[PDB]
Amino acid sequence: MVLAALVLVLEGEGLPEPLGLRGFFYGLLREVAENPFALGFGGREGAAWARVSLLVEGLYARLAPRLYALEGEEVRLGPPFRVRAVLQEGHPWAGVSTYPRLFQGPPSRDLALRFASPTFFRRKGVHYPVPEPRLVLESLLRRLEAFGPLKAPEGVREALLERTTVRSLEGRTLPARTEVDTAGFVGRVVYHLPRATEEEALWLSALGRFAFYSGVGAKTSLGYGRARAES
Amino acid sequence: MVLAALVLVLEGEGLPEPLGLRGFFYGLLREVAPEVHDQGENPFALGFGGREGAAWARVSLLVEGLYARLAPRLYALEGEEVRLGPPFRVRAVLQEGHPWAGVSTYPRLFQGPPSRDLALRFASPTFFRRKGVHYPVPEPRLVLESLLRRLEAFGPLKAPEGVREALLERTTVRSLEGRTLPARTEVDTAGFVGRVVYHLPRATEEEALWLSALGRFAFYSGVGAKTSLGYGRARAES
RNA sequence: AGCCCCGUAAGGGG
Ligand SMILES: [K+]
Repeated sequence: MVLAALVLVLEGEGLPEPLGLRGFFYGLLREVAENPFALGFGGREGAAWARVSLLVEGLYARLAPRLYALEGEEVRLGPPFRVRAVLQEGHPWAGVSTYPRLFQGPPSRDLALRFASPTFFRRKGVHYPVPEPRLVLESLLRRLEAFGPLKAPEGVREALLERTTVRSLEGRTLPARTEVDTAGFVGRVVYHLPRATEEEALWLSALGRFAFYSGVGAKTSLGYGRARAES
Repeated sequence: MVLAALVLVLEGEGLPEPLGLRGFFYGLLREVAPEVHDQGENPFALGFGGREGAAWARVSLLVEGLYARLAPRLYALEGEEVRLGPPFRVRAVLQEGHPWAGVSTYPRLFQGPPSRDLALRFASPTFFRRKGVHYPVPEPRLVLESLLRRLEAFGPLKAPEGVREALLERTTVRSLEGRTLPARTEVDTAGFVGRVVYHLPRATEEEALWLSALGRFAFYSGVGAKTSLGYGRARAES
């Protein structure tokens, strides 16, 4: 029950573009085989990188060999890039784990999340850019239950979606440039579940850990909703 | 009919403290109006601000009776010393000539122009009460409901139920920028300070006028819980 | 994140 976030370190002028990255990824999916992956990209010009998250084993085993085979090779992610390395560790945004390990802990009443790219949500046939507890966490829990081994008990789900508040928020909305008339939140938000039982706190820490892989909200396949947990 | 926001230009050092400022204000009401301390919905809002050495305090009144019964005492404070936490001398009592001073009427809140958009600046920490817990994210419904509720409470008109639905259920966020800051109440919490542009899509012009009115009302009523302490001070921007 | 009270339980008052 492995999960993986593979970082492609890129050599080339310019920066990767979401439509190119997604289309390029879809090519590999056609060749090689709710979304069980997510995409991202980041860094500055000349120090850019792309990332592929894989949320189910079938996909890791299918795609990972195929990302490795591109080391040293030139791909198009908008502009042309030389993939200098495929990283599973040694990059802040690269990692590998298992589902059970998401439940490591320690359990905490608080969950600090950094939103590294514009995050928004589909709601009432509209894109909403505010990182409200219930959105962040329903989104995370929906995917974790979809690809993980556990279904949250109903009381726990209730606690997370109906009870979690915000302790602190810091940030701003930015344009989502692939979209018409859509903004997304960037910055930091610390969520707090009061009266959290140990189990609830555990589930909350797990959702926080899963965010790093699955990301948060809508159009993660375009690199939106890229998030990670912090101390 | 009338809304008024009077600003006390303060002399002395530091800033007013929330609990001291509210203490001071209920001190003044104890003689004219001891009923309001226990009323679940406040016919007023307090505020303070400024750099240190240029501090000011704010008394906002949402019903005429209080203005009548309170304004004279307030004006009488010119020249004299008040305790708003730290002691200050009251230098002036302004209705005009200060950014947070003003007067208007309820009808005049509704004189447009009506906009599908309402940009609010939250100038002091803004937060809300939900399930015995504090929530500092200014969601469309939380803000507009708190404005609308108090408009209906103290004002001459209630919005049609479809306009209410449009405002509450279908208004969204177009832009948000800011951060939470500490907020001392009877219990310590935090609240949002910064700027949010709200947008009601498919708004009828009526709805669009009610939205602009709520925006205008915010200047006197502030937003959310504990405006009695100076929290939720806000105003509409362009 | 916690006390008291209120509350077509949404949110409010101290
Ligand atoms: K009161």
